[PDB]
This record gives sequence, C-alpha cells and structure tokens, in this order.
Amino acid sequence: GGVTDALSLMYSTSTGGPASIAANALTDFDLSGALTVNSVGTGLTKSAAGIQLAAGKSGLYQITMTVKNNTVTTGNYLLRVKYGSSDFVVACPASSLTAGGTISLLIYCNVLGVVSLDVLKFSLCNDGAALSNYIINITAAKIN
Amino acid sequence: GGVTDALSLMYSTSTGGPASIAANALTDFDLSGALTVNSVGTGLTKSAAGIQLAAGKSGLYQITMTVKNNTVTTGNYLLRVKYGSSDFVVACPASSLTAGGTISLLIYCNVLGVVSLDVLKFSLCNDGAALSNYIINITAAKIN
Amino acid sequence: GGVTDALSLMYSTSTGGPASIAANALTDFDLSGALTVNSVGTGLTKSAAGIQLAAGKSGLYQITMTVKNNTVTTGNYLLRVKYGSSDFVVACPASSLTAGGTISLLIYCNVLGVVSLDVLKFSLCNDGAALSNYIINITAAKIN
Repeated sequence: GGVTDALSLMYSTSTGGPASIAANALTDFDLSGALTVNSVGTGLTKSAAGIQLAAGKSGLYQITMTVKNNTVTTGNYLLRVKYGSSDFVVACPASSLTAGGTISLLIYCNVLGVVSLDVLKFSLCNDGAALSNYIINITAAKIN
Repeated sequence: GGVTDALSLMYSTSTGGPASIAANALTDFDLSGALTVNSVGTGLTKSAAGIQLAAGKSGLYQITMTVKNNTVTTGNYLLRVKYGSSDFVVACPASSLTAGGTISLLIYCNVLGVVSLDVLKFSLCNDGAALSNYIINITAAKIN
Repeated sequence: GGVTDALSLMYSTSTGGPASIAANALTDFDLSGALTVNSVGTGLTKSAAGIQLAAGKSGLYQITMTVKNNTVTTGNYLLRVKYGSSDFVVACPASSLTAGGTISLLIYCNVLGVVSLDVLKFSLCNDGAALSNYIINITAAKIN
C-alpha cells in the first residue's frame, strides 16, 4: 500500500545549496530552497534545518543521500546524517568513475514534538576539495 | 501489506554475467540471464539493459547491489546504479575480510513510458583487477 | 500500512557488546544483551547468534548497521552482514569527521525453519585499532 510519508529532494547550487561546499568540513544543509522531486503526505517537510518530522510521526525511516560532483575525482566524499543525539557516517573514495558517494539508512526516529529537535540533518563534502558542481539527492520515507 | 513490485536477482559467470568483468571500467550489465531469486508483481523485469520499469510505475524504489569476489582483495570495488539522467556511485575498499562492496539506494523513479529509458542500470568492477569469481545480488522493490 | 516485522537495536559495551572489539577481524556479535530500541511483530528477535527470523517469515528484508567510535579516526571500518550462505560487506575509510561506517541492504531471506541457520549475523571492526568506545545500531525490517 506504499508509505504514509516521504520526501525526495534535489539539491544543487541552483536549488538552495551553498555556492561552494567547503572542503574537509561538515556543515548541515539548509534544505528550504531544495527542489521537491516527490512528496507524500505531510509528515516530512524541508526546512532550513533539514527535513522536519511532524508531531506523532515516530517510527522507522528509510533515508538516502547521494552526491555527484564530476569535477572532483580525488580524496574521499564524506557523508553524514543526524537525528537527535545519533549521527551516521560513511566515507566514499573518489575516482573518475565514482565522483561522489552514497549513504543509506534505516533508522528509528523518536519524535519529541520539538521541531528544532525532530529533524533529519544532512551534510557531505570532499576531504580534499570544495564542491561547486554537485547534484545531491536526499530522500526520506517513513516505512512504519 | 508488503510491496506491489519487486525483483531480486543473482548474477554470476554461470548466471548471465560476463566471463570476466574488466578492471577499472563500468559497463552496464546485461541482466537477461540472471537468476530470478524472488519476484513480486510484474512492474520490474530483468532485461539486457538492466531492470525494466513497466508503464505507470512511477514512484519510490529501494535498490541494493552487492558483490563478493573473494579472490580479489585489493583496490576498491566501484559500484554504480543509473536511472534516466541520474547516476549513483560508491567505492568500497577491498580487503581479505571485505572482498567486495555494497550500494543501497532509495530513489524516486519517473516512468516516461519509453522502455529504453525507463530502466535501472547496474555496473560494478574493481579498480585494479578483473572479476571472474563473483556472486552479485541485485534487488529492487517499489515501496510507493 | 507499515511493516509486519522489525527490530531496531542499540549495541555498546554497556548493552551486550564485547568490552573490546578486536582489530582487523570479524567475529559475529552476540546480540542477546543489546538494547531493543523498537520492536514490531514477533518475526525478528535478538539472540546470541544475531537476529533470528521466525518460521514462515521468508521475504524481503531491509537491514542497516552503523557504528561510531569517535576515538578511532584512522584505518577503515569493516562491516559485514550474513544470512545463510550469503554475506555482504563494505569498507568505510575513517576520519575525524567520519569516525565509523555504514552498511545498508535490501536482501531476500529464505527461512528454512532451522533457527541456527535462519539468522542475520552482524560484525564490524576497524582494520587498524580495537573499538571500546562504540555506539552501534542494527535495524532490520521485513518489507514483504
């Protein structure tokens, strides 16, 4: 029967992202100006903090964030997703064939009802170069 | 209630894969001869191009591709999944304990109704050696 | 409508994990003493072997295991998930910004009805240092 809530975004320098994502650092992304590719329900909404979870929406969430920045083919792409006190990370070695990275997660999210706390945060970068030619996709879906 | 469509494949030199996957290159996999491990519905079907999405099947898709080739324990395993104009990648450092790699994604797929365009494409390799001893699994499920 | 079965665990030295996870080796985790963060249904239960699948529960499973051990920022974090004869792996380069790793999978699980065979096994480590300051999360959900 599908899922009750979901949000899929496209993030780039033209769609709400920083003109240049600094090298070797992780600053959470303001997602208010991201392009909404698909939306289901009203429990997940973009904001300057990341992706907000509406009250009463505790449960299991499937999350994916990917990045391609074909001009940066060296170093490692660092990706991070946070929720409350938990944070999840991964490092993806860059190459000409894999100019970017991916992080996917199935996590349990407890919603306290404090908008500034109930938010999925996202960030990524390359540890050796700035990114100003990226296509980033962020999708989250409540599967239970 | 489960999902409406899903396909899980097992790909090897004995089940439709190349006798030898060339090193440091990414050629999309012909999946017509892959072993169907599990199948749900009729929206996702294997083909020479990858995994076809039937008309009217736009939505959210959960995808995973993994590989084990225990004889190749050096370099990085490069994995890639494509759909339309988007492509997702990841690099996984090889070791004797981790002789392979993994890429998982939750992406939104828009189905235009052009079989040759509406297809999930898959490819992987090792950046320093050819693979001729691999077990590859590819699973895709429409979750919304 | 959500999922029929799911289990989300929090594993640490205080919640059932080894006082010290040996370097460069993969020993499956005894999950009997892990903290149950969320539980759905009765098909997935923790045990000394990993996460048990109840009889009649064959199907598609979404799995994620993550680790953070902020004091170990070098080498690669090696993660592995096994089920029956299949095993899936990934390596995640460590850094101060990414002190850990992630592995996510959508796999098909055939349940034979042999408790000691129908179990998801988990293990991870750092290839250059022991881990005694970790927060590990393991979540599995039957999506079909």
